Amino acid sequence: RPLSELVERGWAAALEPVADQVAHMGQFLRAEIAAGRRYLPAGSNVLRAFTFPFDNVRVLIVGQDPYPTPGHAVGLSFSVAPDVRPWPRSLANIFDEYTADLGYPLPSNGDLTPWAQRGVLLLNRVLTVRPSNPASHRGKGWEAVTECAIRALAARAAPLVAILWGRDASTLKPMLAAGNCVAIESPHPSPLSASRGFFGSRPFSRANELLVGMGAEPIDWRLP
Ligand SMILES: O=C1CC(=O)NC(=O)N1
Repeated sequence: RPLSELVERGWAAALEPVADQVAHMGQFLRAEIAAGRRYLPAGSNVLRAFTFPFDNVRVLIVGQDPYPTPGHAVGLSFSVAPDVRPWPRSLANIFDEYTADLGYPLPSNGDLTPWAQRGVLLLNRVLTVRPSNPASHRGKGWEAVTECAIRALAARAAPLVAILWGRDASTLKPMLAAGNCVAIESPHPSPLSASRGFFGSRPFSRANELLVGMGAEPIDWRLP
């Protein structure tokens, strides 16, 4: 099943260097189901961030791992289905920093699809997880794929703001040093990290200033 049949053409051209690594992950995920070990998100959502145009990404948000709880992970980092309540704790924290920063009402639901439609790539360093076992798919070979994806967005001769949430900041800043790119970091919005530097980081209106700075359009961050 060639990438072109799983992701947007731009992305498929961007990810040809790791097309094998991608196929190998499909074998891994197949072996996981065979062994009675489901994964999240759903197979159709695993590469979903790369379903929005490679050539339209203005802001890259990089997390760690998909939500480990069944019903949560939808293949856009931090996003959940429109009817999901309560929200996952990372998303609740994000939304509070959202209203602090931008002064907009608390969003209705946790569906971050509007951001994806407006050039925000919602990326996780690792794109699958064993349910109720956080970070369980670290080291399984996603890292090569997300690094090629990040490296490819940086070499793209267009403005990019990277928002590096959590332990992958110092690993990802180097891939993102380029005249057209700025990487801003904070501790992860997860409950244990969020109090020591996520709250008050005002990343959304920082991102916008850096864009307007680079002559590019600001993101409209407004969620219904
Ligand atoms: O809880 C979560 C969900 C996600 O998509 N990305 C993260 O790093 N943390």
